[PDB]
Order: sequence, then C-alpha cells, then structure tokens
Amino acid sequence: SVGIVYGDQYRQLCCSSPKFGDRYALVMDLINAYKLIPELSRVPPLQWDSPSRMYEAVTAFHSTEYVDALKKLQMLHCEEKELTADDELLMDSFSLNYDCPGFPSVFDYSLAAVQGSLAAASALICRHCEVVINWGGGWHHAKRSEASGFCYLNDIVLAIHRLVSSQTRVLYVDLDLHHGDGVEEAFWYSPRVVTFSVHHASPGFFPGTGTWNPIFLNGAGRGRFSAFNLPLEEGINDLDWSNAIGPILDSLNIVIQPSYVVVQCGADCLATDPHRIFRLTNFYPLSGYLYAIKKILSWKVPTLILGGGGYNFPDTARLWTRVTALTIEEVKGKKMTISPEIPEHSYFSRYGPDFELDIDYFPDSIQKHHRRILEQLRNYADLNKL
Ligand SMILES: COc1ccc(C(=O)NO)cc1NC(=O)c1ccc(-c2ccccc2)cc1
Ligand SMILES: [K+]
Ligand SMILES: [K+]
Ligand SMILES: [Zn+2]
Repeated sequence: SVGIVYGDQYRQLCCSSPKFGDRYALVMDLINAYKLIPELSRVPPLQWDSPSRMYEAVTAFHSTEYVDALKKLQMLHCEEKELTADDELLMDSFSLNYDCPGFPSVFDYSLAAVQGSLAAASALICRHCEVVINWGGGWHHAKRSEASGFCYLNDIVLAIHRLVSSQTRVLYVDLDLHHGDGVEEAFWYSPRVVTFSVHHASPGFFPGTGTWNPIFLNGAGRGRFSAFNLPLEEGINDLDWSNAIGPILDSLNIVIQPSYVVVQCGADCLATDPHRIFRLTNFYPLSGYLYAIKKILSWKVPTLILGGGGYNFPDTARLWTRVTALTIEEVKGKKMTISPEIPEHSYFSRYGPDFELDIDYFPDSIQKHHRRILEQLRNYADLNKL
C-alpha cells in the first residue's frame, strides 16, 4: 500500500514547537479534506518497551551525552527557573542554543519524528508498504552531537540506518532548499548509502556546505565518491531545476540500483516560501517536486518520502497534498482528481485570499556540474565494482 505516518499523539507533538507551530496539522488536515486518507495505510509511530531500547535506537547515530543533554533541556524548560551558567555551558557545547533553543516538549517533539521515520522504514522492510510518507520527518541538519537548523535529532539518518541494517544500498535524495549536511556527514564513509542533495548554496547561506571547498568533497575511505551535491543559483524555476536534477537522478538509479530510496521533500524551494530563493511551484498541468517524485516512483523501488523545510505553512500543505496524491496514483494506479479549489475543512480560512490548490505565483553552469557529477558517478562505480 501507500503508508502515511500519523496519530493523535504524533500530531499534538509535531505541532508543539515554536518554529513550526501547527504546520503539520494543516498538512494532514488538507490531506484529509481532499479525501486522500482512506487511500493510505496509517503507519503508527514506533514506541519502545523501555528507556534503554529508546536510548539504543537513538544512539545508533547520536552520542549518549548529546541525548542526555537534550532530555535535560526539556526538563529545564518544564520549569520556568531559567538556566544556570553550568547548564548554559553544557547546552552550548551541543549547539542547543540560538536557532535550536529549548522549549517544554523539545525532546519528546524531536523523538516523535524519529519514531515516525523508524516506523516508516519498518513498514518498507516488512513489505507492508511500497512507499511510506512521513510529513513530520525530514530533519536533515542534526549531527551526532549537535543541534543545527532547528533539527535536534536526525530522523533520516536513523531511518536509513534501519534500512541498510536490514547487499542493501540506499539512495538518499534531498530536495530541500538547504544542503542536507547531517545526512551527508553521517554516511561520509559509507558506500551503501549514496546521498544526493540539490540546494541553493552561496556565500553566507545556511549551512554552508554542498558546494566548492577549489573542488567538491564527496566522501572518504570506502565512501569516496558516494556523496553528490548539485548547488543551484538563486531564482531557478521548475523547468530549469527539473532538467538539472532529472538526468542525475536517472543515472543514480541506473548505476547504484538502490534497494530503497529516501526522499526529503522540504518545501522551502517554493516561489512563495519566505526565503524566496527558488521559484518552484506545486503546479500539475510542472512542479519541480512532482517531476522528481514521479520520476523516482517510476523506478518501483520501495521509497520513504519525508517532509522538511517549508515556512509558508498553507503552501507547504498545498505542495505535500499533491505529492501525496501523486504517490497514491503512481503506486496504486488509480486516478486522484483534486479540485483546484480548497475544500471546506477546519483550516479553510488559512488558504486565502483565493482558496485555490495552486500556489499564488505567476512563473552551462549546469552542464559543467553534469559532467563533474557523471564523472564522479564513474569513480564511485569503478571504486565499488558496479
Ligand atoms: C537560517 O535558519 C534556517 C535553518 C535551517 C532551515 C531549513 O529548513 N533547513 O533545511 C531554514 C532556516 N531558515 C529559517 O529558519 C527561516 C527564515 C525565515 C523565515 C520567515 C518566516 C515567515 C516570514 C518571513 C520569514 C522562516 C524561517
Ligand atoms: K537539499
Ligand atoms: K555516502
Ligand atoms: Zn530547508
């Protein structure tokens, strides 16, 4: 089936943070308003039988001391008694500050997306679902011992780690505006997890990686050549982004032959995102995201589709509703007819002023990157005997 991760507690926790507020509820209530929910298998988030099991699951990637620091931070924020100098030092040493501050549910909230993405991986492994969607997941910046970019725990690394430890090769495809640095770094030394991030990069722009360093770094040890990056200039539209990524994705699939694909589908590339870096749409006559996802799904590899960035909440929901409907279509083979008009539902008023499903927008560097990447794909294949 097509799985989708949700649940009452999961929804409350994914909506408990100060940065993303109720985005996740808008997403899942828009998916429900368009009657897509009866087509999807509900995947419940994973729960553990003990603190020790939860700890062993999260410290498959993250360090125990970082995990202890994040739990203590939540408890500290469940008081209003502010931090001591020593606790602030401790939090600072894990970048639990500034862009990644504490708040009352920060650990539970962070853990929720891990529980979601680890259940998603399990449903794929156990053959329940061909494709599973977790729009509460996709926190690709978190590191082993460091919060970054409002990612506190890296649910993607953990889910990929569960997939590979089920020769299993995973292709990770990161469509977010921002370089997927935490997932790339986790698998820097790992040939069986090939990472491919397309993103904006430019001087001063978060997080700073995924571009020249001058040449591209692309892995080390047996991981050499297994990390792929396509940084694009600001202002790119659906068709130019589509032509830049499409032959790369296609080559990646032909050569790597992945057992699973993991797709981070962060919506901040939309023309209407407050970033206003990329000019991508959710249009489906074509949306760069719908093109890439449909391509990836035409491969017929079991596939995890995850959320990510997206700071125009109603437009993230318009995009992910369409991704969700496309997936149902490309997997079950049954047409989904979406009204161009948003249906009445609890968040209907958020879709002003037009209440249409389409976002309210009027729409050789790449060839050099293509030859670089195609040569890097050559080295990976010869290095790995494919
Ligand atoms: C630099 O920090 C980041 C770190 C990581 C990410 C991310 O998604 N990575 O994958 C994004 C940001 N940018 C913002 O936080 C941001 C900026 C601006 C807005 C905004 C929202 C509403 C109106 C205007 C601006 C919202 C969020
Ligand atoms: K990206
Ligand atoms: K790798
Ligand atoms: Zn982003």
